[PDB]
Formats: sequence, structure tokens, C-alpha cells
Amino acid sequence: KKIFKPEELRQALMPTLEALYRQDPESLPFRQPVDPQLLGIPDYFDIVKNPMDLSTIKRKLDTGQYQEPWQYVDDVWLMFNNAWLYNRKTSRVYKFCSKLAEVFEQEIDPVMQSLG
Ligand SMILES: CC(=O)c1ccc(OCCN2CC3(COC3)C2)c(NC(=O)c2cc(NC(=O)c3ccco3)cc(-c3ccn(C)n3)c2)c1
Repeated sequence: KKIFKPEELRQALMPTLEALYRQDPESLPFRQPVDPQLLGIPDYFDIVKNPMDLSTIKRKLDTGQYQEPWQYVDDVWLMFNNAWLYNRKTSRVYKFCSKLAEVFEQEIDPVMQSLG
């Protein structure tokens, strides 16, 4: 029955998002929503039905749309799963995604233990 205030969640969780943003070049494919037309991948929305990216997740943190830490974590892993799904295993974005996933697991595990 534990209650999380929006600012309590933002303060605990926003550093883990900032850690993803700090990965350069690995975060560059993920800082804005995929634009299938600009990127030259017009089939993207045929395959990815629930797009997610760092900027969307940041706006949900900034607007209190997460009531529970796991809802935040779900959006981060939705972003990873999208990239692993759409992109080939040998591709730039897949490998960049795998790097972000490792960085995220490191940053989030101590925060989940302290939150709860
Ligand atoms: C999320 C997902 O499933 C997905 C699929 C395919 C994608 O792309 C298709 C390929 N095209 C990207 C290129 C390579 O160059 C453009 C070929 C992307 N998107 C990127 O891969 C990307 C990469 C950089 N850049 C560096 O990865 C990099 C490494 C070293 C130097 O720069 C930037 C950006 C970007 C978009 C807007 N902005 C301001 N920036 C996007 C994302």
C-alpha cells in the first residue's frame, strides 16, 4: 500500500534516465522518437506498435505519469525491446541498445532497493 509522490519518483529515477542520455554515441538513436520517414525506415510502424524513447519517458517523469517505479522501468524496457525487435542483431542500433541496457541495469538496481 506504499504511495510514491511525483517528486519522490522524479528525484530517485531521473538520474537513471540521465545516465542513459550521457551515453554518447549509444543514446543518440534514442533521444527523440523514431521518425520512420526522416530515418528512411518507412516500415517501422508496421513492426513497432508502441514506440518509446528517452524524451517521452522524460516527459512522463516530469508530468507525474508514473505512480510506481516499475511503470518507469517498464517504459525503459519497452524502448529496449522495440530496438531489439526492429533492428538486426548486427546493426548499430541493436548494439547501442544492448549497451544502454547494461548501463541501465547497473544504475537502476541500487535505486529499486532503496525505493521499495
Ligand atoms: C530506435 C530505432 O529502432 C532506430 C532504428 C534506426 C535508426 O536509424 C536508421 C539509420 N540511420 C541512422 C543513421 C546513422 O547516421 C544516421 C543511419 C535509428 N536512429 C539512429 O540510428 C540515429 C543515429 C544517430 N547517430 C549515431 O548513432 C552516431 C554514432 C556516431 C556518431 O553518430 C543519430 C540519430 C538522430 C536522429 C535525430 N537526431 C538529432 N539524431 C539517429 C533508430
